Amino acid sequence: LHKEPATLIKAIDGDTVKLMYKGQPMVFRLLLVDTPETKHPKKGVEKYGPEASAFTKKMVENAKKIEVEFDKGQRTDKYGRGLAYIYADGKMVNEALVRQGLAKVAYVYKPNNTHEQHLRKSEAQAKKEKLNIWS
Repeated sequence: LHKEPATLIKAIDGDTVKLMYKGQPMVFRLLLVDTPETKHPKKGVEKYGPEASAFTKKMVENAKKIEVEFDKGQRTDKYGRGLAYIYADGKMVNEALVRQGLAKVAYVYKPNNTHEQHLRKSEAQAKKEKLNIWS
């Protein structure tokens, strides 16, 4: 896998950010994580939804460099969103959310599962520290 440059357009939610990638605006879904959401009616603004959402936003908005990293499998989901690991100055946003107790590791679909073990290891530590979702 390799990293490629992207430019922030808009953070949309804890798990979704809109970026300029190869000169086209695109919506990106963070691979392998489930954050509580502020969107979609049903549950509405699920608890820790505003917080997961503010974390992703500050993280990408304050970065000097954003990079995207596609995994080995499909690069788009059925809604046309890019499926990627997103990095802000070197730091993986997907892991940071999980490390902070602001996301769980989602259900996994090979072969888009390269950082799966790393993420589960961060999730295990957040649960052991009983942070946010895990308190």
